[PDB]
Amino acid sequence: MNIFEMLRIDEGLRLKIYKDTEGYYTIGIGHLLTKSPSLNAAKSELDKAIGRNTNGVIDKDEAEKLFNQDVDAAVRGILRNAKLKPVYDSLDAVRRAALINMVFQMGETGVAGFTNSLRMLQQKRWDEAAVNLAKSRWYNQTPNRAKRVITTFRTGTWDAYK
Ligand SMILES: [Cl-]
Ligand SMILES: [Cl-]
Repeated sequence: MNIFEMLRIDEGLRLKIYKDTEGYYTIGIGHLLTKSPSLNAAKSELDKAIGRNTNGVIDKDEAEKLFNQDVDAAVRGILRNAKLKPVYDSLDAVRRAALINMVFQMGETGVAGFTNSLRMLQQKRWDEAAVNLAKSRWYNQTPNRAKRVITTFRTGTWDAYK
């Protein structure tokens, strides 16, 4: 298992614009298009992102290309973030995947806001961090996905995904 396979399990793959769990216009592998309510603003962003007139639909390769950029952007965002970088540096390879996952889903800013949990992760207090991470809107909104990520942080194994 690796970060790509993990996020592909968590986000799925859709070749037509869809709305995410929060109601936003998305396409491919969790690629957020816009927070605007307009399908047109969504189609425009999509065409901008792909470099072609898509009429809201893309092929698998296009989906995967966006996905590669997003994972890359995620990792680089973590490494440029003064609050996140130290956490990441401290972690083993599996747990690093868990943090990248959170950042892909909720952006750097959002994760950077989990002050207490980040400190607990840094100190390698697994059980405590797992309990703290569960007291969040995130967990209440996407309980199944949150549980998988959290289990990954607690255990440091890919069990939740097997
Ligand atoms: Cl883009
Ligand atoms: Cl969920």
